[PDB]
Amino acid sequence: PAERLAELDGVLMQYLLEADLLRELPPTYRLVLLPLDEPEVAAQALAWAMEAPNPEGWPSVYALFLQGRPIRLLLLGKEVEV
Amino acid sequence: RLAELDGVLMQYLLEADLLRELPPTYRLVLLPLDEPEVAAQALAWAMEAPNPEGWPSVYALFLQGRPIRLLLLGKEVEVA
Repeated sequence: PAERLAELDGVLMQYLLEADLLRELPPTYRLVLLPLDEPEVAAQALAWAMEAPNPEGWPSVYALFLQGRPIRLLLLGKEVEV
Repeated sequence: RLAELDGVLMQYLLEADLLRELPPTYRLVLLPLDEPEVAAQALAWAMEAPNPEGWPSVYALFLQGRPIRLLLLGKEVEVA
């Protein structure tokens, strides 16, 4: 059940660490984990990013996931509510 | 489906004054967070060729067939 992001966040740090990715991440940021192939989970994650924006100071970092692993990271420039 | 969803985004950008915040030149990545079959192909397409820069990406996060949020790219990072 959506709670899973805890696990996926784990898989994310293994990459950030044992894959030298931390370098491109901001000192302070808010991580939005979006499992592109797990709708029930990805939708929950965006909900919390919405009913809790928090832009600069703690800019957003999107981690796009596929089959339980990170595939790409989007480093926030700006966000736009549609 | 992206073609159709692309149309839905256009109404929004236009008939809802969003064009304002999009850059003059860019490549739109349309991501239906609730349609795995479609979101995955959209990502594959974006994983294709561009060159370290060129045309900035704009991600259109979709839900129930309509855009819910736009991410204006600063930088991208590939993991693999």
